[PDB]
Amino acid sequence: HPICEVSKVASHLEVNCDKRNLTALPPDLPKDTTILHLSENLLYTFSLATLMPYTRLTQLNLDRAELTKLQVDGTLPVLGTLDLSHNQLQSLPLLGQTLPALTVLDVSFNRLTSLPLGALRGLGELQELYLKGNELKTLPPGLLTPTPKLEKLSLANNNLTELPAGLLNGLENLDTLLLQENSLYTIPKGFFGSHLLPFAFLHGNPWLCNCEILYFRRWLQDNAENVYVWKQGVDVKAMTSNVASVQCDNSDKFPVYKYPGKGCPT
Ligand SMILES: *[C@@H]1O[C@H](CO)[C@@H](O[C@@H]2O[C@H](CO)[C@@H](O[C@@H]3O[C@H](CO)[C@@H](O)[C@H](O[C@@H]4O[C@H](CO)[C@@H](O)[C@H](O)[C@@H]4O)[C@@H]3O)[C@H](O)[C@H]2NC(C)=O)[C@H](O)[C@H]1NC(C)=O
Repeated sequence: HPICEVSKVASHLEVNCDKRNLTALPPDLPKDTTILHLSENLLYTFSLATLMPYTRLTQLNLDRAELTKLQVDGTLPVLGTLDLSHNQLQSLPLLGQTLPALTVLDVSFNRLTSLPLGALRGLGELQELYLKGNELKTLPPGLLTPTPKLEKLSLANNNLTELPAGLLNGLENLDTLLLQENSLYTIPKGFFGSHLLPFAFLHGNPWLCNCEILYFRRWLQDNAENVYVWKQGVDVKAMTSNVASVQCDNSDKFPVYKYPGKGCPT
């Protein structure tokens, strides 16, 4: 209570423990805390089990806290949001068995180089997954099979060279897909299925414009109003779409949706 800032009234009880050189969870915290901020601390190691006493905790922010090892012990039955962004995790924590009600997971800007087969098992309620700014080169097929309710997916600014065929199949609620600034060369045929994807970011990739890019070319033409350019700190309020941002070899004068495709089968 005295160490961190507390704010109550209606909605819930938010506890702010940011920037306090904390190396562990303060033993002095309101048992009814619903939102806990532990950002900007020195949590090289942290154990989720230490939060079990706080039964109403629905949001936990452990971002920018030098997090290196996250111990996933017991169970936090009502935790809905977990922010682990801007930390030093080299492996994705396996959270399914501990955070069954999780809807938002942010592990952006960590040190991930790959994702395991078990990755998202058990996170059936997941709605937002952010993995921007890591160094992923490829994704396991079936990565998103445990998360059919996904609405937002961010794989921006990684090192992806290709996407698994079928990655989006089954995601009938997907509204935002961020894939900008990777090393993507093509899009698997039928990748987007028959689902309407309102916000897609595909710029900053060295698209290879050959006959294999024709599926993507047609999709871009049919979805020109759903393609956008990312702008830090700004909501896609009504931001003007810009299909021309998706370019062959990331060359400004050669947008993929204008690629002629000379010498290519129908
Ligand atoms: C994941 O993706 C990251 C983003 O592309 C990537 O980071 C880039 O890495 C390259 C290679 O290390 C960086 O390029 C070098 O930059 C330094 C300083 O800016 C230059 O001195 C250096 O000189 C050139 O090196 C060439 C060989 O690579 C050589 O042929 C040239 O003659 C010349 O000597 C490079 O230009 C680049 O800046 C990084 N980008 C950023 C924004 O950090 C990661 O390496 C990649 N991760 C993995 C695992 O591949």
